[PDB]
Amino acid sequence: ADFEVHMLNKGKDGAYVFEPASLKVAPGDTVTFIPTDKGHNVETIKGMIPDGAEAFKSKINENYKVTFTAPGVYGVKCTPHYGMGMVGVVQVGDAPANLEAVKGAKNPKKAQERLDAALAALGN
Ligand SMILES: [Cu+2]
Repeated sequence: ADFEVHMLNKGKDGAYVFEPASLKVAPGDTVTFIPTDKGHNVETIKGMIPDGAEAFKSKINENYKVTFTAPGVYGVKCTPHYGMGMVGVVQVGDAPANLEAVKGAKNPKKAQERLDAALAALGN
């Protein structure tokens, strides 16, 4: 199944957001990160991807489709706006096994606030 996450200057959660900021998908599903506003990218956060995955990094303004295969929780960031909390969480599968590793990953304060909230939104 194919899902879409927008990269926005403004959304329901404030400035510089992925919308939705939390998304649960099945293994083998895809997510397209859409440059609805310009100036953003999407890339893997360090320490917030499960074993079996591959890190990725899109270019600014690239409409970027990722197939998520390895079960677990994934943090993603926009590099331009990481410091502003432009992050998202994709959960692949149920009962993610890498929660404690991803909760311990270090992030800018605004990013950590948003990640903690997305994780809790997901019931983690
Ligand atoms: Cu951005």
